Amino acid sequence: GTARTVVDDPQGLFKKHREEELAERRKLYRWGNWKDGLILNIASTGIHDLPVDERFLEDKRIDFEASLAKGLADLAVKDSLNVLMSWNSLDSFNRIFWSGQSKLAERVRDSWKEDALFGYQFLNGTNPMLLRHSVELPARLKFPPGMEELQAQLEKELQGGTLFEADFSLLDGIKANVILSSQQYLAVPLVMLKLQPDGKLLPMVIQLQLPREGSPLPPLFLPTDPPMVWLLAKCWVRSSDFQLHELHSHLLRGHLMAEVIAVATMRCLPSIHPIFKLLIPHFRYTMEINVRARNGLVSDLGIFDQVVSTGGGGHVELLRRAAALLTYSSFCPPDDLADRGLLGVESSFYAQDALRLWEVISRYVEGIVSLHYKTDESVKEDFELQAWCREFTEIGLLGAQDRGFPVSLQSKEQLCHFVTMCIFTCTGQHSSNHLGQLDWYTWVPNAPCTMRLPPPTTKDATLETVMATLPNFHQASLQMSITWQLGRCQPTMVALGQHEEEYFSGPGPKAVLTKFREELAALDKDIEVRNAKLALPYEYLRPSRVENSVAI
Ligand SMILES: CCCCCCCCCCC#CCOCc1ccc(CCC(=O)O)cc1
Ligand SMILES: [Fe+2]
Ligand SMILES: [K+]
Repeated sequence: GTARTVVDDPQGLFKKHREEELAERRKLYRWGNWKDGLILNIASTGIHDLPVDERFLEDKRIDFEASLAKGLADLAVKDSLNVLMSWNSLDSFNRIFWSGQSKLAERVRDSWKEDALFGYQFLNGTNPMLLRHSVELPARLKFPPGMEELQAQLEKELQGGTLFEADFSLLDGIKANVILSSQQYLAVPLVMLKLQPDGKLLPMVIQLQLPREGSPLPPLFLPTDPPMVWLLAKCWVRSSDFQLHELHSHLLRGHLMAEVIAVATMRCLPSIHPIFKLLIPHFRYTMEINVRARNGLVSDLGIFDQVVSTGGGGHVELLRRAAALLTYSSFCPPDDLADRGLLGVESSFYAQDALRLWEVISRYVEGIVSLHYKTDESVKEDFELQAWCREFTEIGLLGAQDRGFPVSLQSKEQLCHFVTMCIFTCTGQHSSNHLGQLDWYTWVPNAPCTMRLPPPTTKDATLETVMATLPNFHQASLQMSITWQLGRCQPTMVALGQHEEEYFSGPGPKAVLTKFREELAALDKDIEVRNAKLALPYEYLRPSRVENSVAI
């Protein structure tokens, strides 16, 4: 039917039906709280408890299960051969790098030791969310004696506007896992990088640990250190990026935020509501995938506990600390990118595509909003909308109005912005953090799920040190299995905009959708043409690859 807000219905012709639907919604979709301090989730002990309309269809259920089975059968074969052999060379990781890898993963296996490939991933790799433009040297970067030349190169880049940083201080104080009684280890690194005129982003220095007042300074690793020393330092930043990417950029910001959006929407916006109709398709499978994740991925004795250095509880502590710090602006590429100083960096394909995708969605949302809300007053008086943002910000996000989340929507502009934030969260925000796994994480030394020795406090690493720190064959194989499972071409995916159900009636909304689809296709083509000229195509925000919801 035609959508109708409560403002559209002063005689209450649809009041009883919408009120009855919301009362049933609020019984079926209740808030749960998997861990103290985390943003809230759907209340459901496991997948069998979920409302029926949230369950995987058969095709998705078969796909998700069978793909685990295949990943686990491959892990069994890998492990059965590797126990019979030595594991004493970086070439040992070849033995687990089976056929069927993506073209980009084959490039990573070839080039992972290149400093330019290490730096490239901060712009356009699996985790584009951490890098920030530097306007001063961080207070933690303290120089041991003899490093005057480093200090001058850092000053030249800073004066030229070309100094960037990746600071992993969220890992400070996080407890590391113990796996089959062997201690795992975490670092708390900082990497300073230079942006070159040709677009390359090069690491200048790495510090692995925070200085401690009563202690000698951490060493500063440099690209001129002995090859294994600098390699080990880089591996440690890569292992640290795996932890903050998967937990903060991917789980919290993609998956868990999309679930908060979904639950608050189910609880407050009835099916006759235009903004329900606009949002719905973008929630597909989010609650079941997350329930599955809480019961097998990040659960006690789950994947993280089995193979990941933050596993065993530290991962939950990091989630609660990151949850307390989320800001609204960080979910909106125009604000996030300005704030991090990535706007205008021609080498950031993530920035260029994120901003364009945000605009195309913004136009679609504005289209639908203007069909149903003629004035700012018609937004202000929509009490379902007002209940909606409050439930989202106050209950779902544990009181986040001081971090920029809305508790009222008082204009069409505001409504459009917030809806746009919601749709981008469920789509591009996830795709850009999820799709890299297949290309960058299947070559395990490029993103070690764990580390088995403490980070070095000297410059004497050998290959033996590197092999003994890097994941063992089992940990590395399970990493490959799950990253393939999640990362691989999704046979049941719905691409952005391509949902088949018609929530809206009428030519009005149909025309806005047709235009969204046309603009998305034109953007996809423009990225495809840019990518044909690049050494490494940036694929993760192309509309043809961006999924319509968080489903995996
Ligand atoms: C060694 C770990 C490699 C993979 C790390 C991936 C972390 C992903 C973080 C964000 C997310 C999510 C949704 O989670 C998907 C999910 C759910 C259940 C399971 C366990 C059973 C199975 O693999 O089928 C794995 C993955
Ligand atoms: Fe995901
Ligand atoms: K209206």
